[PDB]
Amino acid sequence: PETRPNHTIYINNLNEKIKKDELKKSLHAIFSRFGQILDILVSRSLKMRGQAFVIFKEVSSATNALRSMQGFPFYDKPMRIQYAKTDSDIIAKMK
RNA sequence: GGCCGUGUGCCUUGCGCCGGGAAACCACGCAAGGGAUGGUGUCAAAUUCGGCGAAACCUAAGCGCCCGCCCGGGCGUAUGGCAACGCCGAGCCAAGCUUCGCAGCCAUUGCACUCCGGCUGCGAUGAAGGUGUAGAGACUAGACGGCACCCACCUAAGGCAAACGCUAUGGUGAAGGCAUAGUCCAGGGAGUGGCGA
Ligand SMILES: [K+]
Ligand SMILES: [K+]
Ligand SMILES: [K+]
Ligand SMILES: [K+]
Ligand SMILES: [K+]
Ligand SMILES: [K+]
Ligand SMILES: [Mg+2]
Ligand SMILES: [Mg+2]
Ligand SMILES: [Mg+2]
Ligand SMILES: [Mg+2]
Ligand SMILES: [Mg+2]
Ligand SMILES: [Mg+2]
Ligand SMILES: [Mg+2]
Ligand SMILES: [Mg+2]
Ligand SMILES: [Mg+2]
Ligand SMILES: [Mg+2]
Ligand SMILES: [Mg+2]
Ligand SMILES: [Mg+2]
Repeated sequence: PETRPNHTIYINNLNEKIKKDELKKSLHAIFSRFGQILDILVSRSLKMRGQAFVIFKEVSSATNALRSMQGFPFYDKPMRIQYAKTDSDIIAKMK
């Protein structure tokens, strides 16, 4: 079910009524204690809606977030988590 | 209401002729004429403040000329006017179109890094157009207007076709809304008084 580890995590199955500006705040409290968040990519577009990308400094931050926050009911919806299949544009330039 | 004339707008035609266009054919200049100008639905709101320009036409203060000079007059003239109409600067506005948020139904389970799915609904912005521009003015409706679409003719870039060729998203179907069709309210027909020459 889970692919190979990454700096960023893929999140799906979310309530699409919430705005772009509001949803970025909710993640900066629950996941910020698992490790410091560099940047959050969220879009409401048809291809990118109900999806979020959370960038950590180290892999261990996301690996525990994968287990401890698995199936977390978010806005009355079961939140799924997978690893991102590609590195971020800011992350890849540092590696 | 009719007939003639001047001006300005208009189309047809002929001429010129550069500019746009792939072509049809638009745009520009002028002369002459008035034979010819497609259809249904749609939307009715803003309708303000200020500025620039105008032909014929009406008139003759100044000036010029003349009546041999003066007293008078005459003759020309707009630089005075009316006004068909050409327009700028700002504000504003129905529906349709561009974009932009905010709700509402509807689809959607989607791996990004640059924004971006459909609608009906409000609320806003942007472009076109309208208003400003009626006899001082107030209303009402359509259209000769904004929008959508249809019909005829003409072209064929692009797309289609192996091919004679097919096809509008491109042209033609005038202007009049500086009040058009109407209803009151002017003005004149019809008086008195300024200002003016
Ligand atoms: K006439
Ligand atoms: K030419
Ligand atoms: K204007
Ligand atoms: K008008
Ligand atoms: K062709
Ligand atoms: K057409
Ligand atoms: Mg005629
Ligand atoms: Mg009204
Ligand atoms: Mg004298
Ligand atoms: Mg004299
Ligand atoms: Mg005269
Ligand atoms: Mg004059
Ligand atoms: Mg005015
Ligand atoms: Mg008129
Ligand atoms: Mg008008
Ligand atoms: Mg008039
Ligand atoms: Mg009338
Ligand atoms: Mg009188």
